[PDB]
Amino acid sequence: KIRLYQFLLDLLRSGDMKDSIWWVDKDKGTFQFSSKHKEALAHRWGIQKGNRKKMTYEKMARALRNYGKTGEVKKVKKKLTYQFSGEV
DNA sequence: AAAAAGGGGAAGTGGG
DNA sequence: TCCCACTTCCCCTTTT
Repeated sequence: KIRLYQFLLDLLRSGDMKDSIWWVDKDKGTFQFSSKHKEALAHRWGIQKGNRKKMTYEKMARALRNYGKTGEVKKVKKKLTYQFSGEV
C-alpha cells in the first residue's frame, strides 16, 4: 500500500489540494500545511488507507514525526512546515 | 490567558 | 508467527 510521504509528495507535484498544502521552498523540499484546511487532506489520507477510524491532522503528524527517525521527512521550525529529504 | 501546534510511549491494526 | 508502516489513545510541553 502507499506510504504517507509519497501520498504527500504526489499531491505537491500534481497540484490538487493547494488550499491544504503547498511548497514553502520547492528546490529545498520544504512544504507547509494550511491551518484551516489541513483536516480535509488528513481525512483523504485515511479514506485512501481504508482505516476503520477517521484520520485527523493530529494522527497524521504523529505518523509524520516517525519519519524524523528514519530521515524521510523532517520538521522545520516554522508553523506547519516540514521538509522532504534528498528524494525531493 | 487561551488555543493551536508539537510531542511521544505504548498498545493495536492490516498487509505481506 | 513475525515485521513493517502506520494508527489510535491519551496526555503532556511549547509556540503563537
